[PDB]
Formats: sequence, structure tokens, C-alpha cells
Amino acid sequence: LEDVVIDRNLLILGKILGEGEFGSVMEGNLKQEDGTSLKVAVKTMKLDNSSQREIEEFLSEAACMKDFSHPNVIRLLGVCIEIPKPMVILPFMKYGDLHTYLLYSRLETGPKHIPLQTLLKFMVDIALGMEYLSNRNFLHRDLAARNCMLRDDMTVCVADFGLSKKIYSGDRIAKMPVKWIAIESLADRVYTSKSDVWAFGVTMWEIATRGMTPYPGVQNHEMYDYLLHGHRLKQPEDCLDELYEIMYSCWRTDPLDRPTFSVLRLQLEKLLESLP
Ligand SMILES: Cc1c(C(=O)Nc2ccc(Oc3ccnc4[nH]cc(-c5ccccc5)c34)c(F)c2)c(=O)n(-c2ccc(F)cc2)n1C
Repeated sequence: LEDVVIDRNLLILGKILGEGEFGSVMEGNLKQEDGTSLKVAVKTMKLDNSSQREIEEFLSEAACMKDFSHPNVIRLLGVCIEIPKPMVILPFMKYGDLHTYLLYSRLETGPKHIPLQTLLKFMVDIALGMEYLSNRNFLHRDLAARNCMLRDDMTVCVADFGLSKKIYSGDRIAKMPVKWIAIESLADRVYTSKSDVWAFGVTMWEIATRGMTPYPGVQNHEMYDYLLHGHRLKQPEDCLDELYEIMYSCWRTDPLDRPTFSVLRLQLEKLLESLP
């Protein structure tokens, strides 16, 4: 019930880390039951109305995510209701998203050059997190490197995921940009765990290229026709053939032909095991 709700008095909101359509993300402090405070990320949201049905739906979503348990899945510590202003509390991650971390590594003052072993371990972590969610039949619908967060121990965790299990007709579906959206999802208002697998392949590619924008030289508006002619992301210069084969398998036309996250995870783990 209200075991997801944290008393607002236990929260201190700090500097705004970033803003968007959904609202703002702030750095904060959460006083725990044990009397000690913890650094957190607070995401301010907008409820459609001052409705009990609206507020109950927010709490049911929060309780669902709060019950998730995986080291490669971002944890929800709880929610606050400050007109009612809903807020989501997550443990703060100083390293931020994987995408900016990859670009920073290409600069001196930024993290040291990430070796291939570390890049593959970033993928394995995402695959592990995706395996968890998709075994519970949860659909992500926003998988990209920009929505993957780095923990202090450098393990990657999946964030910004949906809490639905099936996509209903079309009355959007994939929240991520066109270049991460599966061919079937571009063609129809359709989305499965296999469409999430397509995004995983695109994310693996962003990781292997260290933050490069997918499909260089191809416009967003020409993506569906580009893929429809059988064109896929090209192999990076600094990329093992075995790794390229794994990511290419994520983009097979028929979603049924693409591997499940559990298949992918083992493929990647075996590749990592074979390297020094
Ligand atoms: C999976 C998921 C959400 C999710 O993952 N949210 C999320 C992810 C990352 C966030 O951000 C962080 C978290 C930890 N360390 C960080 N370090 C830097 C950032 C940062 C700063 C600025 C811009 C972007 C990131 C940062 C954040 F606030 C929220 C989410 O909100 N919902 C959600 C919706 C409704 C509901 F009732 C219950 C949950 N669900 C389902």
C-alpha cells in the first residue's frame, strides 16, 4: 500500500541535475530508518489531475518497481507527494549515464581509455538487467546508452524502463529515438521483448564505438526505408567479428529470429571469458 511513500520531512532537495518534459532531476538527501542520510536522485513528475485514481496509479507503479531486485536494475527507494507534486527517489550515481561516461573517456581529465574487456562487461551488465526484466515479461521501450547508469563499483544498471508487459494496439510505444527503434515497431504500432533486443544491439554498438551516434550519414526520416532495404549499423573499426555477429543478430528482420536476452547474455559472457 503506502509502504512505498516516504515522509517529505525526510527529504532535502538540492541542485537541479537536469530537466525535461517529465520534469526535473535533483540531487538530494534521504534520512533512512536507521537515522543516517543517503545521497539520492529525485525525479519530479506531473500528475494529469488532483485525482485519487491518478495518485493510486502512481503508487501502484512505484510499489511494482520497489519490489524489483537486481544489481543491474536501478532501485526505487520510494516516492513523495508534495496541487499534489509526485517525486521518485533513487540512489544517486555520481558517474551518471553510460553515454556521457563513454565520451568523457575519449578526453584526458575524463576516465582513462576504457579497454575492450571493460566495454564488453558494460554490455554483459545491461544484458543481465534486461534478462531479469524480460523474464518477468516487462517491456523497457527506452533502451539506449543514455538511459544506462553507472554505479560507484562501475557496474552498469538499466533505468528509464516501462512497467507494462504487452503493447496494446495504438490509442508513444517506443520512447527512445528512431535510430534505436526496431524495424517492426517503425512499420506498426507493435512492441515485444525482441524490439528491446534490437535496442540492445544498437546500445552495444554505441558502447563499442564509445558514444558514436548510430547510422552516420543517414537521416532520422530515412531510417525505415534504410532498414527496409536490409541496411544495418556497420561494423566498428575497433570491433571483434564475434562481437559484431552478436550485435547484428539483434537486428534480424523477423523478431522471432532475434535471440532472447538470456541467450545474448551467455554469448557476451563467453566472449569476455575468452579475452585476456
Ligand atoms: C524505471 C523507472 C524510472 C527511472 O529509472 N527513473 C530515473 C532514472 C535515472 C534518474 O537519474 C539518476 C538516478 C541516479 N543517479 C543519477 N545520477 C545522475 C542522474 C541524472 C541527472 C540528471 C538527468 C538524468 C540523470 C541520476 C532518475 F532521477 C530517475 C522512473 O522514474 N520510473 C517510475 C515512474 C513512476 C513511478 F511511479 C515509479 C517509477 N520507473 C518505472
